[PDB]
Amino acid sequence: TLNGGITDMLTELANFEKNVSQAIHKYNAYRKAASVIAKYPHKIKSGAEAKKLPGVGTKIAEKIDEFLATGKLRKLEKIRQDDTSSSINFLTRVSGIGPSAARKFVDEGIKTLEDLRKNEDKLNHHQRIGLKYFGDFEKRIPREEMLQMQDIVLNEVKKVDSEYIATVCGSFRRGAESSGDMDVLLTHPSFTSESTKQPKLLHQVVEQLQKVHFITDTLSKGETKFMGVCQLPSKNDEKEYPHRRIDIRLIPKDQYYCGVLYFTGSDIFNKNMRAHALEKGFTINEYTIRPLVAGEPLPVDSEKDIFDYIQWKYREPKDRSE
DNA sequence: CCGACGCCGCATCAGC
DNA sequence: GCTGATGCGG
DNA sequence: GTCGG
Ligand SMILES: Nc1ccn([C@H]2C[C@H](O)[C@@H](COP(=O)(O)OP(=O)(O)OP(=O)(O)O)O2)c(=O)n1
Ligand SMILES: [Ca+2]
Ligand SMILES: [Ca+2]
Repeated sequence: TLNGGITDMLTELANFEKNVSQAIHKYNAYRKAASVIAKYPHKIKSGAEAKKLPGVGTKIAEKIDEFLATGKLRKLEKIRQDDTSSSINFLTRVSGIGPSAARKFVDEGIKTLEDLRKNEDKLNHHQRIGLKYFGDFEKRIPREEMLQMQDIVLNEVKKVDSEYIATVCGSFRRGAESSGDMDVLLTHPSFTSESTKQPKLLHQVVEQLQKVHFITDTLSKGETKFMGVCQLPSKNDEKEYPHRRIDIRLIPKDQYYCGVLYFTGSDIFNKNMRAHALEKGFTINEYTIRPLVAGEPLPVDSEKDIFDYIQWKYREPKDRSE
């Protein structure tokens, strides 16, 4: 939080470019600026000092200059004043509603939560779930709760089949005190890059998590990715825990280290590493690291090996929260 | 100046 | 039905 | 919006 106001300002410009303008690359630009400024270990004294970092260029320089002078950003004060921009922005905070649906909705008269509550009629299933739990999903999850959740997921996965390994990734594996949601990497002997020895491997686990009422809703569900809704059980008389987003990814077992690297993130860490891969002549996805169009996967025994390939020192999870 | 901006699963759509 | 594009979120 | 070449 040394430059919290600067990174906040850049975050919300990024939000605006993603949601309103539908300018995915200006969203990445702004969020890369924000990232590199968030780990800079001095209080930024000027836009000139700021432009010295990679990803801060001329235009963000001038806006950093404006913001320290005055403590605000005209471009943003007027983006907050526009009734249409501020409502499309709000709609995208509903899970399942993005920049396209958000804009379409306001074009139909729909711009408040109340309008959504009246017109669940007009929402696909995901967006209905996103609405249903809109306030819960706005909440963060304390690491203590994450721990209870992980003890449930892992104990229930062991009951299905003992050869399953479940790993919780995301911000939790990076050691954050609070997570936005839960992310579970699953492996099983029967599923490698080479064959799929059994069906329903993901199904069986979700099924069991539904049986004991841990999983409450399904946003989407395929062979290898599950995105749904879970909730901790609560004791007699107590208020109910908030419902929480959960993602399970079944990754072939010999590609664990590429899966856990992907899934540990952060998003911006993933993007910078894969874009640095591209400069060393590689491409990393969540299954393989292949040389460069892609050739054959190179052998991977550990997360560090992926780092060793693109000529990076190893970075423990805790240090990947960019 | 200018390409090129990380990589992908699932849902949905239009075209067939 | 598929295939590819598009949307969305990981 | 930024940047390397
Ligand atoms: N655009 C994205 C989004 C996510 N991920 C990867 C890295 C993330 O860490 C992981 C999980 O997505 P999350 O949104 O849950 O990211 P976090 O766990 O880091 O943040 P939060 O504490 O909000 O849950 O998937 C990615 O590679 N690219
Ligand atoms: Ca998460
Ligand atoms: Ca997640």
